[PDB]
Amino acid sequence: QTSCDQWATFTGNGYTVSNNLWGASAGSGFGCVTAVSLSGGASWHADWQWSGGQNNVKSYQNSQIAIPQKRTVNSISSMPTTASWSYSGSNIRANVAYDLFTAANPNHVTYSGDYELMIWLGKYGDIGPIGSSQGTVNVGGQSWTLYYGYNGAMQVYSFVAQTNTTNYSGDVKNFFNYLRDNKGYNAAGQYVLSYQFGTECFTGSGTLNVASWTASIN
Ligand SMILES: *[C@@H]1O[C@H](CO)[C@@H](O)[C@H](O)[C@H]1NC(C)=O
Repeated sequence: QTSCDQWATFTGNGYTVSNNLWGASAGSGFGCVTAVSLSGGASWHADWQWSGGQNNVKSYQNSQIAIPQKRTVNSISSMPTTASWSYSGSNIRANVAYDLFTAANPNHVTYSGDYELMIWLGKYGDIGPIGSSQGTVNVGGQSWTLYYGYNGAMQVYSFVAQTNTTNYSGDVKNFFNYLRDNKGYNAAGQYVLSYQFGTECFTGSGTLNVASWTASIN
């Protein structure tokens, strides 16, 4: 269904579609989300317009999966996902990104973590991820610009596609592994707290169509 309410949510079959206009107060405009299907994955689209607050995120419209039992990264065998999306509109300053928190305590709050992992399939405008570039890295047979920095106590690793990746098939475990193997990341001791995919919107007019998004933790 459709709603333009700041905190609108639609749930079903382990999947949840959320408007999540958490920063709306930082700007002027609106955000509407439509959950088209929640069967065999999530199918949804977000329509929005924002002005003002140039460098502040207005929303993170997204789809995510439930994680009833938290497990360590190393204990998980695979975190497969697929995303099929397109973006249209004008003056778009926004991304298309996976977001995941991990923490050493499985019972940690799920709205923050010790680490934040982001995978930016899309990047529109001059927006930039947290921290600074670490250079190019190969993950899952695709090249990414890896960023690292702190956002408070939390360390954020953002893998940014070098071209907008509108049809994606991947395994988030490959990203945790890269961090494990090259950046001293404690996959042994970190629990996956969240698993979300959406669009951080700053300013402009945009329509994100997510034809399909799937995700699981096995
Ligand atoms: C995504 O596409 C937009 C609009 O064509 C472009 O300006 C931006 O450079 C692209 N980003 C990436 C990561 O290729």
